[PDB]
Amino acid sequence: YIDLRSDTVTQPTDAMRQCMLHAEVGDDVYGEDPGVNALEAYGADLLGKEAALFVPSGTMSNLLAVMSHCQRGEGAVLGSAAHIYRYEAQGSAVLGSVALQPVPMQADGSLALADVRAAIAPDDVHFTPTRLVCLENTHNGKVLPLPYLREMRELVDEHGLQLHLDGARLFNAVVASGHTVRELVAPFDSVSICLSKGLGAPVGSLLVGSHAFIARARRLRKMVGGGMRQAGILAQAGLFALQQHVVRLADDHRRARQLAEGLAALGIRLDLAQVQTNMVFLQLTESAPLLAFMKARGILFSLRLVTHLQIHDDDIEEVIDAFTEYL
Amino acid sequence: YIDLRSDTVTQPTDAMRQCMLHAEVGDDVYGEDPGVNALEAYGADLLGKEAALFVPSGTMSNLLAVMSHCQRGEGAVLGSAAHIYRYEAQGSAVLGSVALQPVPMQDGSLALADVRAAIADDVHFTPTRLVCLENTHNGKVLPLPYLREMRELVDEHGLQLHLDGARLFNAVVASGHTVRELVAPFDSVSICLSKGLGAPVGSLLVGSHAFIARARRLRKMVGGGMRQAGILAQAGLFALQQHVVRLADDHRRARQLAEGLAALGIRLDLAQVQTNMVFLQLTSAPLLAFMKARGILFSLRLVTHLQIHDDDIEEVIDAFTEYL
Amino acid sequence: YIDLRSDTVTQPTDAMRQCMLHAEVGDDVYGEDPGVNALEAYGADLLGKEAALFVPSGTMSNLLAVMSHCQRGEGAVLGSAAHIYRYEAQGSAVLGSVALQPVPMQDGSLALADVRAAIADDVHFTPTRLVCLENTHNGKVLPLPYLREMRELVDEHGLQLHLDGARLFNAVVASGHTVRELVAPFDSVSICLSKGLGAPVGSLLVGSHAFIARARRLRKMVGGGMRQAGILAQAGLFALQQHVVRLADDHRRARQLAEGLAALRLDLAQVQTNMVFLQLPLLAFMKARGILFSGLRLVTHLQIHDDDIEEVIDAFTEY
Amino acid sequence: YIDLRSDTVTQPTDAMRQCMLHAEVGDDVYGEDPGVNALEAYGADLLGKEAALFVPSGTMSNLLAVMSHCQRGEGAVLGSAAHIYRYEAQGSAVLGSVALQPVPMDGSLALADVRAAIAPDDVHFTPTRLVCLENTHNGKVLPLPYLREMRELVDEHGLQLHLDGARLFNAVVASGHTVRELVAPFDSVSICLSKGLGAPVGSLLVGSHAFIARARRLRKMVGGGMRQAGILAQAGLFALQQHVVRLADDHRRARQLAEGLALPGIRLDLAQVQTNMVFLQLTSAPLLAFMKARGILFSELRLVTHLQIHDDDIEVIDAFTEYL
Ligand SMILES: Cc1ncc(COP(=O)(O)O)c(CNCC(=O)O)c1O
Ligand SMILES: Cc1ncc(COP(=O)(O)O)c(CNCC(=O)O)c1O
Ligand SMILES: Cc1ncc(COP(=O)(O)O)c(CNCC(=O)O)c1O
Ligand SMILES: Cc1ncc(COP(=O)(O)O)c(CNCC(=O)O)c1O
Repeated sequence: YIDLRSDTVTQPTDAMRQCMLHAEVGDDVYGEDPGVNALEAYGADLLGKEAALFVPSGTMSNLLAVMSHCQRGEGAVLGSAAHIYRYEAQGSAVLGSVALQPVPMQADGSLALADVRAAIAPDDVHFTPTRLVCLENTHNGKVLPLPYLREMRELVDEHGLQLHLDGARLFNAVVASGHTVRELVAPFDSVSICLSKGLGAPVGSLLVGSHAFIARARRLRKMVGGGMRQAGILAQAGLFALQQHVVRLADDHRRARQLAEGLAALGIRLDLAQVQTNMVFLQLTESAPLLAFMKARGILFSLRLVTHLQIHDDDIEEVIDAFTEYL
Repeated sequence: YIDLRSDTVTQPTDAMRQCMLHAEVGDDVYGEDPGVNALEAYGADLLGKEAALFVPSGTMSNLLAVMSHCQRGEGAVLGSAAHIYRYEAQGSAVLGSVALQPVPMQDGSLALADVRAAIADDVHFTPTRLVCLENTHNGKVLPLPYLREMRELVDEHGLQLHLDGARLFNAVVASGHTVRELVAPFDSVSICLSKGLGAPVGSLLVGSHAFIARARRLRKMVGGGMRQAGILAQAGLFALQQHVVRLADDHRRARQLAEGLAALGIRLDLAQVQTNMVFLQLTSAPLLAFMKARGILFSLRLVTHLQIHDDDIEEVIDAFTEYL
Repeated sequence: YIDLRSDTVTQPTDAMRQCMLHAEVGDDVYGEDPGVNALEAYGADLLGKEAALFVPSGTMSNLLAVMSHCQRGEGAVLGSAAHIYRYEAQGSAVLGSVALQPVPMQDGSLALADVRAAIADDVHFTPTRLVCLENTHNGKVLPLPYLREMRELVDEHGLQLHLDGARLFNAVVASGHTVRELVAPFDSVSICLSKGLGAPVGSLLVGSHAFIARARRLRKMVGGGMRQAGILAQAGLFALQQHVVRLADDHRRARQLAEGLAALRLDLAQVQTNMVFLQLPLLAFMKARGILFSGLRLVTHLQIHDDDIEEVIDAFTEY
Repeated sequence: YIDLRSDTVTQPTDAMRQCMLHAEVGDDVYGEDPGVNALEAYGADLLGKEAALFVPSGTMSNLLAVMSHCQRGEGAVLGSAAHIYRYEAQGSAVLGSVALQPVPMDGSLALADVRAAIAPDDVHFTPTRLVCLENTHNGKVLPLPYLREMRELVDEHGLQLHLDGARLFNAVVASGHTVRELVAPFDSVSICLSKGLGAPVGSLLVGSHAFIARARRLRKMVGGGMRQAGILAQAGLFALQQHVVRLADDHRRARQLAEGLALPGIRLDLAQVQTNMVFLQLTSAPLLAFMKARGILFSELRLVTHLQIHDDDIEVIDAFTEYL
């Protein structure tokens, strides 16, 4: 199968599996797993933050993030199109008792400053004390503009709130824009980075932040069930992914460009200008028969096509010709 | 003071105090308060619903309403400008583990496309279970044709419909439709007694037997289980029987207030004044501080009620005329 | 009907109803109700505390109390048989996300050893913030020397101390110690006005300024923010000024009921205030006879007279 | 180090690592990972249940189970000494809004107390929905006759029954009774893989189709929804068919350690020593410091035997003899 459904489907490489073979493990509950400790220390330093926490998913990474910034009743301003609001079953509100404050989100993950400013609650009993603003980079494969970020920071400083980044595909934004992680992450108090997407690690994510923030997140990790034992196997794989699989993301972007240009040339509607990273969003002028046709020819997606490690140049051409055949 | 801040400032009349004086009481926890039992029975009959529940406030009425429709993680669709969403500390979510799903609110109506795009069956999504509307949203009446279409939408997916009817009776007299005609499309209705109707304390959550049985259980948990609430309930009853028709006066006072202020550096639309609210713009802090000194109180918004008279409407008109 | 189910059945006296007729009211949401302000000012001052907050029930008062002490995941240690844990549907846990830590109950006291062992710094545990005590508990009086011990325990571990004084004044009149004395070791106190005191509705939560301010905020979220509650509040103020010393009669009448039945299984040492617990269908016989209670438990109050007490003894001796 | 702190310190064996190297994977969200699918189908079939769910820890397994049985305001009666109540930061209550109802806890919960704990139909109380047992509890085996009596009680009240079987396989090999025999009276069972069995990560929640479906939905909400988890799942599958029978050696070595330690100044009864745990009293802090210096680790004092504890390790006796 040529799988263009998501970049999560990425499988561990032989070099990754060999690193997992020789991965020294310990009990993480006692803080005695050398693999997880090395990953957390590396991740924290890589992003220029104090501490880091290793969790089984990006959902937990975000869930614990919003909960460590917001006590019960406290507010978290985020986009209605953001993964934390719509694709995480509103975990932070249901489980953590936090007040989720959705706000319109643009094609890039930018939330209008006037929308966020009006969402910040005045000190009054009818309202919820807003404490945090959430952002997402990348958002639908789009790169969050850096000058905008610096303005949201000044907005957040004006009200003394906090800033969390859902950076599930942060490194895609890094390699596409030409700005480094340290620069993309500096305006944020905390960031979630997914290892189990483009980077190609089998399981996991990192939550990075200040010593106090992480300490509260770690305590909640135990409560939600994220406290594992010998997770050094998974941690090393993530550590491998973070230092060996970053630069080759340019290929995913390259192949996504090639796929986008090959399909835009055809009864198809897609904006080539929206193709910034490893995602191609397209339309027909419908959908069910297209998917059945493509599945029968060993090709998989769901108007969204996502390139990754397992996808090659010949896969790109095979899918382009399948669309061309569909005519 | 001429108090146009809100209709919640309404004071009990001497006739209402009289009914509160001779109110027969019992222990509501045992279900033995005759004043409470009568209000709830009358409330359920008035709206053509199976059962009703007396509560300390409209916040609790709504708190109990959505929690009784939605269990842990289940979703409720409401307006971003709805009182349940922005003026109730998201209690439904914080205390009740309910997923609040705000959609744009225009008029007070929610676009049918916006509601059904918000309705969700998969692991990433919250299962939607309820839709919330607010009749008399900022003094504006919800159209009955819109209610007719909303019911059919929630019937498709087997969802429930709740009415935040804090000022339902303002809508009833102004639109010229019967109470039952406005509440028929709703499974549950929450009506306030402590606003225009003039009762000192409380609200009524109305719905099915089982729904109210759930709300009643939750009322004890949040701490709304009162004892001899008959004195409050009889007041609410007195209001519901004798203070509904005269709301037509509050509308007229607002109408005379709007037309009287529109004739001046004043920005206000007269098509917004449908009931007892007057929304206004200056073409703000020194404005009300000046009015403070003239014994006139408000906060862009001016609301009429029983304690507001014709001479009070003329005085506030005059004060603005001297101000500009 | 002679109603000995609870002191919650107490009705307003004509004097109280009169004070309600003339009660001055405003909007409590803006803090403009002079009736609720006056009761809050009086209640705070009476117990020697910075502030007070008026709520529609004893359940709300306790709910807000623990939620103001303990945030999500924080612990509150209390008695197994305590009202906050046993009879309030675990609202503070379900709605408030606090960890309730029930400890065995001895007079209604908690063994200091049990409370010490209940205090959690580790990720498997919930960080304790509060201990809860109840006075009176099932009518018995909580010993004053034990209170000072608890405060010393609380000061050692940096915790807070809450009193469920739903029947605090029953303890005050029976023990011979002042309100200030029984309340001084507590950071916060709930007082019910709708029991022995005879007010129709509501309780009062008292504590520090910052505490009440947190409770006032949570009051709005739970739906306890009323409008013209001064009529209810003045009724409570009346009860708190007029109905305290006469509780000694309820105690006396409970004492005389207990002696009339203990002669006829009943422990006379447990009859300390206005409650009588006994043992041996019977309820069906009494209901027809014109007498109501629950079970096991008979509770005297404002509306119960000497003739009532004598009549229920006669109904018991016949059965 | 000789690590007798817990059986959680168990390291993967070379064979287990080899099994993890050639383990086939897929995306678990799409249900396409053959490793976890094989583990879950095998786990469900091993215990005679309909379905199973793979999770990052025993804590999450228990957390989702209580939440899948109990909704908001619903009660679950468990042991005060039980892990779900004592050592899981009351996650079920804090996050899941369920009423934890601890009861005095061989690990059994006295029927009379469980009966007294079940709440009657009233607004003051939380409708009880679940009772939780634990086997093994502190190395002690739950008596099978008592289990059949507990099932009688839960059928009587129409409740669910969950097992925290973190060390269930210790019970099966020590009692002679098979897994299905110990698990049959339970609606849901939670087995750990990262303890005695020696897998690096995870547990299985097993139950009915509908139950596990609900647990799967909640798993996503709490963050247990992994991607390529087949590598962990295969190691769990390996341990489940390769490391069960050898748990007898863990019991044998625990027996020998207890026999050798129960020396003057040491107090312990061997009647409690039934599986892989040894609880022992000195007639404490200075002992830990001394043992650590001699390369022995443990945490009244509990000692736990497991996979990488050898016969000549059970040296610990000599150290105990030298110290006292
Ligand atoms: C922006 C973003 N944030 C958080 C998550 C959550 O990660 P987990 O699935 O590991 O919990 C995802 C997964 N997105 C699913 C997809 O693109 O197919 C995501 O795209
Ligand atoms: C539409 C609406 N719904 C619910 C409530 C809640 O009622 P309580 O205040 O009794 O909780 C209000 C209060 N009205 C506030 C105002 O407009 O001034 C309201 O206006
Ligand atoms: C010690 C104690 N605490 C709190 C409450 C709760 O008060 P409300 O009912 O006003 O919420 C009660 C009432 N329980 C005794 C009875 O009802 O007979 C009580 O006895
Ligand atoms: C009976 C029991 N149940 C559940 C758990 C939780 O498992 P996780 O740690 O995988 O969440 C433990 C671990 N108890 C710690 C110990 O005995 O060392 C346990 O002993």
